[PDB]
Amino acid sequence: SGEKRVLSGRVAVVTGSTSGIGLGIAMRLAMAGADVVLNGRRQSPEDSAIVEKVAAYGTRVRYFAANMKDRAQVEALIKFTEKELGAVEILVNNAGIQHVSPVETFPSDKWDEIIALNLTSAFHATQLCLPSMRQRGWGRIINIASVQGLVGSMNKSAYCAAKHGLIGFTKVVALETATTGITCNAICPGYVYTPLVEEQIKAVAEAKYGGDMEAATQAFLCEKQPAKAFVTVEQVGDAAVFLASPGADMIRGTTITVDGGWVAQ
Amino acid sequence: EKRVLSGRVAVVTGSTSGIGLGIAMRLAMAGADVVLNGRRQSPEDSAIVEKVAAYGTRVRYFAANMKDRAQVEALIKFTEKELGAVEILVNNAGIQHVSPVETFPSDKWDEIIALNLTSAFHATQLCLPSMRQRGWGRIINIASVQGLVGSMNKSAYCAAKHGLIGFTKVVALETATTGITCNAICPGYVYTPLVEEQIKAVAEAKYGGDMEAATQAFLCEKQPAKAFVTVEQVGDAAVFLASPGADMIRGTTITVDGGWVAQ
Amino acid sequence: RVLSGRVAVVTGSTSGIGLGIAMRLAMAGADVVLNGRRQSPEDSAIVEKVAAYGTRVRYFAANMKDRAQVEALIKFTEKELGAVEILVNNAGIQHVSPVETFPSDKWDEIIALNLTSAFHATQLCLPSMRQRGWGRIINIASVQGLVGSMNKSAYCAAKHGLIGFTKVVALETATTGITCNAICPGYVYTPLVEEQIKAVAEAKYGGDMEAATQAFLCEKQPAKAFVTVEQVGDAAVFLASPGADMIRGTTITVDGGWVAQ
Amino acid sequence: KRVLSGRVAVVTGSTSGIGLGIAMRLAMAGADVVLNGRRQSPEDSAIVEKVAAYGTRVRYFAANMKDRAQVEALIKFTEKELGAVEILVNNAGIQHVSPVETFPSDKWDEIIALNLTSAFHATQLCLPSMRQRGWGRIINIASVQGLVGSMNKSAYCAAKHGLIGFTKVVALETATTGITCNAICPGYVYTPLVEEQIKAVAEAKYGGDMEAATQAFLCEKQPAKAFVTVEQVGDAAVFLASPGADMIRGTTITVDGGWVAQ
Ligand SMILES: NC(=O)C1=CN([C@@H]2O[C@H](COP(=O)(O)OP(=O)(O)OC[C@H]3O[C@@H](n4cnc5c(N)ncnc54)[C@H](O)[C@@H]3O)[C@@H](O)[C@H]2O)C=CC1
Ligand SMILES: NC(=O)C1=CN([C@@H]2O[C@H](COP(=O)(O)OP(=O)(O)OC[C@H]3O[C@@H](n4cnc5c(N)ncnc54)[C@H](O)[C@@H]3O)[C@@H](O)[C@H]2O)C=CC1
Ligand SMILES: NC(=O)C1=CN([C@@H]2O[C@H](COP(=O)(O)OP(=O)(O)OC[C@H]3O[C@@H](n4cnc5c(N)ncnc54)[C@H](O)[C@@H]3O)[C@@H](O)[C@H]2O)C=CC1
Ligand SMILES: NC(=O)C1=CN([C@@H]2O[C@H](COP(=O)(O)OP(=O)(O)OC[C@H]3O[C@@H](n4cnc5c(N)ncnc54)[C@H](O)[C@@H]3O)[C@@H](O)[C@H]2O)C=CC1
Repeated sequence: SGEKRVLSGRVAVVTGSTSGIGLGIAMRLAMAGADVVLNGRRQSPEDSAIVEKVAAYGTRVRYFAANMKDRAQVEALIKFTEKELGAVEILVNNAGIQHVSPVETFPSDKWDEIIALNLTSAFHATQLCLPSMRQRGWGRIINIASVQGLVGSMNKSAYCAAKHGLIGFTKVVALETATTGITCNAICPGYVYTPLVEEQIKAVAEAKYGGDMEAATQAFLCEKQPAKAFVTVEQVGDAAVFLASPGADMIRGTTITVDGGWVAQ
Repeated sequence: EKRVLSGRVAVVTGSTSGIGLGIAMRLAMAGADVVLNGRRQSPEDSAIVEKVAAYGTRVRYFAANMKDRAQVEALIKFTEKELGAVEILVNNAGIQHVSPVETFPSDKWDEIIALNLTSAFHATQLCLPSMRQRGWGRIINIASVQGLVGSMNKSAYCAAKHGLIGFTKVVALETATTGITCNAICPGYVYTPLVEEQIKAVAEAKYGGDMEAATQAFLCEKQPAKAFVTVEQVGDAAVFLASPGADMIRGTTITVDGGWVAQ
Repeated sequence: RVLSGRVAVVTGSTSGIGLGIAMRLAMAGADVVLNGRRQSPEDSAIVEKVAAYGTRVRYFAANMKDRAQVEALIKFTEKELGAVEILVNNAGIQHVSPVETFPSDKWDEIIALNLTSAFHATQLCLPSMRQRGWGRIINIASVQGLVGSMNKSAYCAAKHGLIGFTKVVALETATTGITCNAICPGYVYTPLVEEQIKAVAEAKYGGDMEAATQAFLCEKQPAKAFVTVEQVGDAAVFLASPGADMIRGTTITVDGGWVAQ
Repeated sequence: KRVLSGRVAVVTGSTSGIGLGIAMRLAMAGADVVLNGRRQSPEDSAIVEKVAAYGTRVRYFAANMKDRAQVEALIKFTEKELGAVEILVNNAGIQHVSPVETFPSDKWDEIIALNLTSAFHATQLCLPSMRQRGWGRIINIASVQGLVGSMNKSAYCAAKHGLIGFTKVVALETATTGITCNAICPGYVYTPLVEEQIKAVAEAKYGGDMEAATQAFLCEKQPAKAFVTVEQVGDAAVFLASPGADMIRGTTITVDGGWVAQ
């Protein structure tokens, strides 16, 4: 084996880490030395390959399918990690969904589902992990919020509500743990090119650009993101590694915004 | 009697006591017709209606549980039948539960989210189409300082109030080119039963039942003015938001908090 | 009339937002001292417009960048009308430039007028307000005090700083009858904005002021309409009223949705 | 072999406190560093040695950052000695505690000049080279006092708020380039700037008891009930200077033990 790395020995759980930002975070944590438990909504043929991709960085990697909207499955994910790898030390609440719709016709079940996954599941997971972190005197809770947790955007009422709520939750957890070795913080990405964003760009391309994905992508990006470029899953992962590292011991209850200038204007 | 909100039809949820009643009173004092609302009927409802009717406008009362979307709709339909379209919607009904995160009851978390955030979405969704048809509306969401900052042992409440503020922004952006605005009022501590219960808990835990000491300590921790905000002041902010001078106030917070968030 | 008998000073109230604020304060019953950088032939008519509401109106020319002239303005008010009870720090200027070529003198001027002059005036008025037990300090900030915009580095810095100042003054007075708050307008159609629109009209739109005005407004303001000087005045009256006794150290943003997105 | 290897950094006010901690962490991450203080001191060579312990090139230049000509001389000295300035850390700053009513006019002006305007001058001087090279980092050391207010610190809160507004504009003007501009907002760090305040409070209110004064000073504002360290602020600077921050633009990294969260 090689030299120890900044997070060597730490056990991380990243919810919704079979795709997009969650996978980028899992990869960056593993590259920084952490053991990692990956998670997706359902078992899929691709899980083995993803596990091996993350495990190529030499740490212990596991996978556990669990619907984060079901508190029993959240508990089963945490208990699986405890049995397979050990106490959960880094919890990354990342699993999330989007639904674009004006408020007047926003479906009730979609509103409830976005609240349940993008906000309440983070509460359940944090609640289940905090007692062990307090007993051990160390912890990291990293909540994947959004720029949409700091500002609003049209046709994203439920998502903006949930993400704003997740930031408020973050502050409270940080304050309740402020004199301990546990920190809680949120990362607020701007647009990152994942399926969650690709589906929106496809809707725009069909609606306004005759299917031209290129024009629709440039228009989608430039409406909101002054950099006129996407944030990458690797950059969000680097922010998670930063928050998890010793230099962030006194970063508490705050947002790390990685958004190409979106919230600055 | 030409008053700034004369004839406007207002619905204030959870307005049988506390801040909601203060808001109803100030809206009526400004000339609005007002529909009061409580979770269930009480013998004192006629007295509360009379209090609000002292300002010379049309007052109605409708019992409805804002956590039940069918009852939110019933409240809106009742208002339409009695007074006409809902022109001012004040989403105020709300609850609190103090607990550390580790032991926060799952049911209480869900209830605080349902009433303090999701009920506002349901009422706004039900009222917006009419406001768009009529070319005018006000949606006024009663958030809190706890929607802008965190406080220990209030995880569900801070989450819901932050979310209500995010919701406010989106509604305002979707209506920005119309005569409809949506904004939030963020009070600091107001001396209502929701706060008095907390002060009582602090008094028993830490001050041997002394309510004066407990009250001053409760206020001083958070509120630089060392005094309570009043229900009348919250009502005055609602009147300001509903007035013509606020036609271009959109998606923002009016914080009435004695300096809480300034530090 | 909620402000009847109160004595107000509005800096930079010979045009635009400041004049709208003075009008609204007078309508609410306040006596008002108007102020501009230097005397102008329209001063008499501006006093007359404000005086139409039956209160006492005065005018005093003073460069707010000169502390001695700020003190002269306060002293003139105290002689003519009485103790300053409502202070509106409004006088302000703009200069649009990329950071690299931003003139040093223009940076200094924007800081001096848009931030430091408010400190000087507040410092001069607070002792009387504390003695009386009541006061209102209303700082005219901007959305540019809460977010950034390209080519406005000095102005954004000064307006952010004015908001920070507002918070400190409010905390130092929080247990008194004195409040300090900031109003943060979005775009309002005043000469300060018209000069910017003219520059972009000449550069990009062939001099078409109407087309340029729309493009300028819609870049930043979701309402796709200007905020008015009357609306900013109404916010000032609200902050000066008894309903705002516990509004302290905060921002009243009147911006058509600019900061909400 | 390190993340900032080969980058040339200038840290204003790096002979003490947070600036020295930032210089040390940047050097540890592989950057060459130019140190700076208000004037020459007997300790300068020892400070150079501290930073040079990490195997990079280190230089020192005394310059009053309130004097635009001396800011330019610092930049040109760096260009001559080490090369183009690639990382600019605007850190030099001062404090003065006073109620608004009696706040001295000259102290207000001095705090604005150093804590806000000097950052503007240094940024203006450095941006053309960064644009020519297609890469840059401007890191402004703000404060929690740039996001909320505190009693008796009107000038400082105004300057720090202004520095954050400035940060946003610079970031927006460079958003489509490889130059980023951001601010770090520390809470209380036990430097001379804070030690002086605590000593004043101890004498005025706690009978000279520095333990009691420190506890009260921290407890009033900082929920962690502990100081942030200069090393942690330095780690935040390294993070902002690293490739993972290529798309962090116009924002604040708050390192404050929970101060702004409540
Ligand atoms: N893509 C973007 O631009 C931004 C995304 N985000 C946030 O980042 C997080 C990840 O999003 P993306 O990577 O973009 O999305 P994605 O769609 O690529 O991935 C979502 C992941 O969550 C999992 N997931 C979904 N529902 C689940 C459930 N009920 N239980 C367990 N897992 C579930 C999926 O299996 C997948 O692994 C989300 O919280 C999203 O809100 C935040 C800001 C910007
Ligand atoms: N009291 C305070 O210090 C502050 C309160 N607030 C907010 O103000 C609002 C009002 O609170 P308070 O007046 O303090 O509380 P309160 O307990 O005095 O009044 C709550 C009102 O809501 C009604 N209510 C409760 N559950 C309901 C339901 N399911 N459906 C309909 N009505 C229901 C009650 O009947 C009562 O009329 C809440 O949203 C609260 O979060 C915000 C900031 C500070
Ligand atoms: N117009 C807009 O869109 C916005 C304006 N503001 C602010 O509102 C305030 C007023 O601006 P506008 O009405 O737009 O501009 P304006 O140019 O119409 O009015 C400026 C006023 O300030 C006075 N003034 C200028 N320099 C002065 C000095 N050195 N001493 C004394 N008085 C002086 C002028 O004579 C004039 O009365 C400014 O602080 C500005 O930053 C804020 C947000 C938006
Ligand atoms: N100590 C604290 O708690 C916090 C400090 N800060 C900020 O951190 C920065 C560094 O402050 P500290 O390390 O705490 O103070 P310090 O007093 O320990 O260090 C000040 C440094 O700035 C230099 N300096 C002062 N005036 C100068 C001038 N005119 N030209 C050039 N250099 C000058 C000094 O020589 C010294 O190197 C300041 O901007 C301060 O506002 C921000 C948040 C918290």
